[PDB]
Amino acid sequence: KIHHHHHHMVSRRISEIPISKTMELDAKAKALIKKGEDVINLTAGEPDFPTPEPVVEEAVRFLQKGEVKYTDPRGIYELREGIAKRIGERYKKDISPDQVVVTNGAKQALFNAFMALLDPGDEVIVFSPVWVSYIPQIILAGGTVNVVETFMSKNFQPSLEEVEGLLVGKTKAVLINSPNNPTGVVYRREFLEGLVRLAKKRNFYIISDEVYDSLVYTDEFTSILDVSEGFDRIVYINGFSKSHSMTGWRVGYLISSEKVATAVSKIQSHTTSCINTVAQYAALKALEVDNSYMVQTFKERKNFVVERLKKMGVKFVEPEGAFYLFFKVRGDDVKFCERLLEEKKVALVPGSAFLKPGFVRLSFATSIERLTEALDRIEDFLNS
Amino acid sequence: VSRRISEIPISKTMELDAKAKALIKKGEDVINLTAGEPDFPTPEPVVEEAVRFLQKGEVKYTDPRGIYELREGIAKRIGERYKKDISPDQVVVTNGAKQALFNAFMALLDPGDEVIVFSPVWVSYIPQIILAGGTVNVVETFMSKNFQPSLEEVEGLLVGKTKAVLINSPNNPTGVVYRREFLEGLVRLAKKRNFYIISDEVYDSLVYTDEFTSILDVSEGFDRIVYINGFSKSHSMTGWRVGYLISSEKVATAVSKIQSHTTSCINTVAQYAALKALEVDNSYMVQTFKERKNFVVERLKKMGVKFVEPEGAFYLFFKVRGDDVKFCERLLEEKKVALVPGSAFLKPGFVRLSFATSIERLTEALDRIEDFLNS
Ligand SMILES: *Cc1c(COP(=O)(O)O)cnc(C)c1O
Ligand SMILES: *Cc1c(COP(=O)(O)O)cnc(C)c1O
Repeated sequence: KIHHHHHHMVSRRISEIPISKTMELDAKAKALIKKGEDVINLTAGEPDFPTPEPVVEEAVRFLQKGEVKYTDPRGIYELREGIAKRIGERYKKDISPDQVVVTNGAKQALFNAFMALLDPGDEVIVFSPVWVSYIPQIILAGGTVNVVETFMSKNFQPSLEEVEGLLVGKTKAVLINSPNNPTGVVYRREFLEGLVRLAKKRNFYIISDEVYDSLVYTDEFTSILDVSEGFDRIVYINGFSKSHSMTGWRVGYLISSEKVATAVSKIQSHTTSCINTVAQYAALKALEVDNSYMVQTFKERKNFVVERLKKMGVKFVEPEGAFYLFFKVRGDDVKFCERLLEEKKVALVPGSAFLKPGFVRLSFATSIERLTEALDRIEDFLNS
Repeated sequence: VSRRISEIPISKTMELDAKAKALIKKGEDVINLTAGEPDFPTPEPVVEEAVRFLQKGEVKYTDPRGIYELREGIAKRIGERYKKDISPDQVVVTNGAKQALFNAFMALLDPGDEVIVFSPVWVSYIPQIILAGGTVNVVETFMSKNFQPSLEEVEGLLVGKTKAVLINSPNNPTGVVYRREFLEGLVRLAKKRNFYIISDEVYDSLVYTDEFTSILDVSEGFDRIVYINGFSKSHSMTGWRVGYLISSEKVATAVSKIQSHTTSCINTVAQYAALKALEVDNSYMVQTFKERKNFVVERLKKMGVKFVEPEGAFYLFFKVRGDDVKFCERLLEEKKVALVPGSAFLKPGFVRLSFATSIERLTEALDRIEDFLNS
């Protein structure tokens, strides 16, 4: 007899996606929990608030009619119009509903942008410390990435000067995320105005991920929509996940030119089609809902963690938004987090995950009570 | 704007959709037989479970592959139906079967790889394959052969960069089911020449015959098989956007990566809804569709219309003389009945009628179609 053997190959691009530095640490935290350990988990990327009750009530009312059917792939007109009107009023712009595409979280708005704008080999400039999903998405879309590192000594502010220096012919977009995950910084108005100038001159799109724009602890937040006129070179990304603690609903959106929105809408349509109809109605109600209580709760947690860490001699840039604090650790950050987890049962995220080694990310989407206990344990750990 | 978006074939149906709405605005009584979704509500036990989940207020991120209990439920039902041992880690929950398909192409195709598809072909497959960087090779099937593909023709298109053959049975737009002997032959060819069979079985519940065979009836294991299904058609849950992919653990892991970085996890409410939907019987809806199928076949057959009797799904794909886009445009304008041109599925000279409507409305639409054909 004669034996033959077959390979079972997946696409090379899957390999090209960076490995998780984080999947083992989450499994470690969960395993400590399952054997009766008191793990304080400060790694969350989502608010610890429920969906606002008015949103629940509207979703239930819609649901009880029993009709959950396909919609326009770009989102129901009323949701697009509501989004267009809210963002338009906030930033004194005339946004048409046809400039908006409703997507499965801001995450799919981002992916759709890259797929809509990037030809194979096109380059996107990103700024580290950088959120974990951007690079995977750009890779999946056929693009390449130029990571521009920022520094704690510069308050993690990108250098406009240095950005122009890196522009090449293939540079199709510059991605900004303010307020920033994982640092919590908010980009300066002067930088953004300049970037908008660079985009007109040097012919590239600005993709702006502003999902944390409500969770601001300061009056210095500047949106790309504060410094732009029109959307010719702007892709604006937001959604309901952070602002309304609706992460599991998966509702976000993109606003750009009608041209880009149309392209993005084609991606949306052929990939997932329309998003969950219940979610669309939930989001439409969410537009009417005030999140002031949540934002103030996060502001006071931010103030508490900031004061506490300063006192312990820990080094960091004071976050002005989102719900992260990115602080400096001695040695290897992965090992820092492994040991703190195993010894103190506090879970943090290695800065390595965000391409900035020697740092750790703490989330303060938990009670002051739990934060106090965690910060206690961290202080003990820092003084062996 | 990326080149691939321009590579996407232009819609044949955009003007027609807009004309149907315009006619409605003008108070015209349009009978719209274009639907790709059942006309049933979400089953009430499903609604009740979704409501029960919702009222606790916690709608948060889950495992990007889908909650374990959902993956476990799906693995168990499919495994029990087809006498297979399926692990929950073989399953990825996705935003409809549509996203499972996209994720499969993204997970499997490198730039330039080929995928073979059969026309008449559902409108989203080719856009997806192009977005994923692939090229399409279309094998045409014929009414006189009950739209059953030639295995010889498939084989004659194979290259080293052929990564997949895509099958859709029961079929949209024809309603045919692929015979077992073809599927067995395909599985042999997939081993001989090293490609994946991607099987879109979303209509497998809506079958009016004993002759439906799944790719899982003819394959052993999942090393070359990508199985796609969901709740949209079986449970009339289209707007929930819940589907899934089952494959090898290696494929499912790659697909999980794509899901994770693109949309992440699906709507949490939808996941609990789908979990409950696994326990729900859809027999009443299937029997309703069967009776509608028998009625439309009988009526079209009597009026001398040529078509193959659908064996599944809720479409009938019949012959027309001339330009099928113009047929549909004129039928809509003159008789206020909406059909989809066969051209949209790469099969000119046909039109697609959907029977996701009541017999009363089907009766009236058919009267109008009979008049139109008899001038
Ligand atoms: C949470 C988050 C998002 C959006 O997530 P969705 O839940 O998909 O809306 C986008 N960017 C950053 C940096 C985030 O942290
Ligand atoms: C409706 C349909 C699907 C599934 O759509 P989802 O709503 O995304 O699950 C898949 N394939 C065909 C051929 C269809 O008609």
